[PDB]
Amino acid sequence: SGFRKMAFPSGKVEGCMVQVTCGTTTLNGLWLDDVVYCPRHVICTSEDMLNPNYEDLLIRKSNHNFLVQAGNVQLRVIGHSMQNCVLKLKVDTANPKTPKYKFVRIQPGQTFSVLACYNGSPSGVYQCAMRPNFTIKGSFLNGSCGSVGFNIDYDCVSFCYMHHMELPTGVHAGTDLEGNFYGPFVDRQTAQAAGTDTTITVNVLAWLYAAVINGDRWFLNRFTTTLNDFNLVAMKYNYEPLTQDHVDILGPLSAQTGIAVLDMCASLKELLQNGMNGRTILGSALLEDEFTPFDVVRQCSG
Amino acid sequence: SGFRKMAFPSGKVEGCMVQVTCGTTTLNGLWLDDVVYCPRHVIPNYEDLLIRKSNHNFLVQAGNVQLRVIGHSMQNCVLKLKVDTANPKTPKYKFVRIQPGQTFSVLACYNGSPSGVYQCAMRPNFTIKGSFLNGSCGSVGFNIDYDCVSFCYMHHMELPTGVHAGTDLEGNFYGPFVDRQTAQAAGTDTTITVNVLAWLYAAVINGDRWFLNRFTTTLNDFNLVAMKYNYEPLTQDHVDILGPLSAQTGIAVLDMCASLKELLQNGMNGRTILGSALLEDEFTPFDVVRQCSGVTF
Ligand SMILES: CO[C@@]1(C(=O)Nc2cncc3cc(F)ccc23)CCOc2ccc(Cl)cc21
Ligand SMILES: [Cl-]
Repeated sequence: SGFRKMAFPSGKVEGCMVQVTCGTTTLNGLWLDDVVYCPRHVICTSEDMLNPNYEDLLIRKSNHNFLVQAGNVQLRVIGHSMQNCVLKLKVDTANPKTPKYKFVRIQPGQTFSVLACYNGSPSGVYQCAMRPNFTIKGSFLNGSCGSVGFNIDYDCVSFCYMHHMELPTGVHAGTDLEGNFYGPFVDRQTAQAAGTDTTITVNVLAWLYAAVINGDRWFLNRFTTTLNDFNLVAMKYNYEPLTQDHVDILGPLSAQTGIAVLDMCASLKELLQNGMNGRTILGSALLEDEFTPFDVVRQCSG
Repeated sequence: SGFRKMAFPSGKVEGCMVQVTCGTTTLNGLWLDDVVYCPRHVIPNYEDLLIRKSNHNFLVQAGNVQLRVIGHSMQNCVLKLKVDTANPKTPKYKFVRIQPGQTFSVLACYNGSPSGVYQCAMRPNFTIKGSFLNGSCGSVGFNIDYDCVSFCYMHHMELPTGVHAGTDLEGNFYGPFVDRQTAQAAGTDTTITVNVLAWLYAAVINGDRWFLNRFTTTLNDFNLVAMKYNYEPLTQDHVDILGPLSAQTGIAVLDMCASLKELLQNGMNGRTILGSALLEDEFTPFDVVRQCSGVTF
């Protein structure tokens, strides 16, 4: 029993964190085999950030301009190349602690763990979700750039995020491990704004099924809804549209509890209308949206 | 910016998790040097049950490798299995007993394999509001200080309300619990006041000030109010511990106490603090300073 926001064990990722220094800039790198991946803005100055020409800044650098530190050991850089917004530094030593891994690009609504690091040293781990506006509500201070997001399935680490910037509202923007940003963001100090955020409807529904699995049913009602009527009401509260894919994904949880997706949708419509009336759902007074249907099955069923 | 419930990196603890099997029971063990620590209920009269057992009755698995037991002894509610091999991944460590209100990270394991990590606080009623399923027994709680892992908790049982009970690594229970199937209940819980105040300072540091007011209070008047709302009494020690956060934000501890009194008496009025509609009490003053500054391990 119990329901917590759980992060994946960070050990396999800790053994990959290194410190990358270029001139006066120090940030984090991900050392996998003989390559160190880090944000390409490590080559920029604060002035360069307004309108950086990364190709022109990189052509003026040599291998020995990049200092890479793994623990108390200096790695030797033997090559460098750019792939979108990530810099790939070829090193002379393969990481002996390289886990089984893959680079995956996630969609909004998907969750992942973040290992927050400063000076190549991990300081903490927390669980996140890619918001519908492509930002993450993380906890990052200066020097956390290059910190990574991941999931672990079986013995395989799936890297899905690398931290690059903090937006004016306090939210965070970054790229996949191929250097493609999530969202309409650029690694430029431009007037960039997150976009109006919405609630991940499929995740709130999954969390409502997790409350029913843990023995809480006070929010259920005798009503149903069509998918269209549910979406007309959901949009009025800034909830993401629920698609037929979302209804399909909730099938296993519907079969386990005996509550049809559209009947759980009717309960969500009523919660939006009435509020909780001093009650909580799984220790929360807000409707939780950072647990996917897959996370609920993993934490509850085994 | 940002404020999340952050756990310590679990790597140093992952390299110590093993599976312990005795008869039909399978649970988790902590392998440090040549000893494996696990709940004694893996085997009531535990010295009479233990005296029957031989070393080969305990099956210990570290990954896909079997460790052979060469000795066994009991320390309170913890069984210590002497193994033939010292763990080469043993970190720098110490066993520490924590007080209610203090927080720690939990590496939840099943069959000697870690599945997740989360942060939690020792409640005033000595229970933990964790997330544990069957097979999680022997999972451990810890803090990391520099390069040193301080083990403070080992999971033993779930109570009928869904909360959890366990021991320190010397086998002494936190709370009035016993490792036996009997009618045991979690006592009436209270809110950790010093932690709520620390979380209010973390909100001010992150730019949330709507709850601040021009008023201050006395420690006595605040405690008369706090006792009415099932909040733990705030001591002079608590006020002292909140000194650095008070100096950083410019808000005196009894000034922040007056803001907490208004939130208890009037609610949030449709508003939130750090994305929450409830007053959060599972962040200590030290966690707030560590997260809003940047300490690494
Ligand atoms: C070079 O890093 C920038 C940045 O957003 N850094 C940060 C990243 N994470 C957390 C942060 C927390 C802070 F308190 C301060 C800065 C943070 C600084 C501002 O301009 C830019 C413009 C674009 C890009 Cl892709 C990066 C940056
Ligand atoms: Cl995805």
